[PDB]
Amino acid sequence: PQITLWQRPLVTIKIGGQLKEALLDTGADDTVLEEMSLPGRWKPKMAGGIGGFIKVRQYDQILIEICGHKAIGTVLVGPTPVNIIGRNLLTQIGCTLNF
Amino acid sequence: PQITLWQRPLVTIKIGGQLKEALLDTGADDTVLEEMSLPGRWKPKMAGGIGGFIKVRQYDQILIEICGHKAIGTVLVGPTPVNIIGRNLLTQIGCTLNF
Ligand SMILES: Cc1cccc(C)c1OCC(=O)N[C@@H](Cc1ccccc1)[C@@H](O)C[C@H](Cc1ccccc1)NC(=O)[C@H](C(C)C)N1CCCNC1=O
Repeated sequence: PQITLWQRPLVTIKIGGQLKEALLDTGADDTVLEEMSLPGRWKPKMAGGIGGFIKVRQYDQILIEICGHKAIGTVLVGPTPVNIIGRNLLTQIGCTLNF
Repeated sequence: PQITLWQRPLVTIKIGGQLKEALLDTGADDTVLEEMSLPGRWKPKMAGGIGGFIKVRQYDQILIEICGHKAIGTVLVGPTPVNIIGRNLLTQIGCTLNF
């Protein structure tokens, strides 16, 4: 689908058997999800946004189903205000900017 | 142009007679630019991303040329680590997401 940007580009993702709403975010290198129940081993990391840094849990090779399309990659989990889908997953679903 | 997301989507902007590189950011509501020389009256305002909030100077109706396309709108200037073009300008150059 083509998405215009008059609204926040919020899509429906399915991750860890759960349904969530996330923002397709071209300005993000990585995917960062709010505190949620995820299975597996992890490694502690920091993510540097606009106001500073947040301590997140890094999970590798996690499956997300973004708006009907499937991707497998790195997901960070931490105290972020919005669920962010970054470029590490957006490339896998073939997402492009167009103007 | 079509822009894929394997790299940061950086475009050349021209603002206030000057050339800068800015990130095309679907995950940003507003346009925020690194400390730079702009003419005009401003209003103090507060942008909050991941990790907290930054104090910015708000200018209304700044002309920006993004990758050859002209746009006029609100530009925030503050201690952002990256120049960010947000949806308030992205909508004006007919920028869409596609997958
Ligand atoms: C939401 C908003 C409203 C008004 C104005 C602005 C600029 C707004 O956006 C601010 C903002 O931080 N938006 C983020 C997503 C957002 C929306 C709403 C709330 C919080 C965040 C994201 O798109 C841009 C921002 C850019 C950046 C900052 C520092 C270093 C490098 C890049 N990118 C990042 O933080 C990403 C994260 C998300 C994985 N990131 C951080 C690790 C290094 N690389 C990287 O890519």
